Order: sequence, then structure tokens, then C-alpha cells
Amino acid sequence: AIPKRLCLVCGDIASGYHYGVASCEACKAFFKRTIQGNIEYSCPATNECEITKRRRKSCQACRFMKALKVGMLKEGVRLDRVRGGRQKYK
DNA sequence: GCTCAAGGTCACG
DNA sequence: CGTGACCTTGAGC
Ligand SMILES: [Zn+2]
Ligand SMILES: [Zn+2]
Repeated sequence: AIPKRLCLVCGDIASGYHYGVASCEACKAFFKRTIQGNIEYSCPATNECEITKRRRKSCQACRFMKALKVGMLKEGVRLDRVRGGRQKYK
């Protein structure tokens, strides 16, 4: 069996594992753009923000913080960028 | 020689 | 212009 996998970033049903933890497609795409595009962000407020589906739209910075914290590793994103190279961390 | 998930690719709000 | 989400790639079992 497996649990109903959940994007533990924003708290919605994950499509599956993406970057070695359960994460939805939006979080995947963001996490890529941030790293691959070397995009800098800042919190509107204080970068002391809980992250939900709603709150992540507001705070890109806090989204990226949550992502790293829970276990979407920066190094998970290959700069080599080759599809299907599964990265369940071990 | 199938199965899982990196991750493009591009359509919608 | 930022997600949202669905097809393709292509590495592991
Ligand atoms: Zn998510
Ligand atoms: Zn914030």
C-alpha cells in the first residue's frame, strides 16, 4: 500500500514524488524556475510565514523556504536537466 | 520490457 | 507573467 501522497509544502494532494518528496506540479515548476533561472525573491512581510495553497501565492520567498525545509533539496534539481532521472534521495 | 518520477512544454487564470 | 496541469523522456526494477 501507499498513503494518499500530499504536497507537504502547501497541503494539497501531490501528483506523486517530485524532487525526492511528495510535491504537486505547481511547486515542482516554481522550484525549478527559482533554481534554474536563479530568481531572487523576498517576503512581502517578515519571512515568518506558514505556507498553504493560498499563502504560497503571496510569498514566493517563504514557499522556497518551506520547500527546502521539508526536503525539496536544491541539489535535487539537476542543472544537467535530463528527464526521468529519478531522485528519491539515498 | 514494464514502472516511477524527473521535467519539458504550453494552456489557462 | 505566474501558476496549473498534462504529455514526453529516460533512468531503475
Ligand atoms: Zn505544493
Ligand atoms: Zn512571507
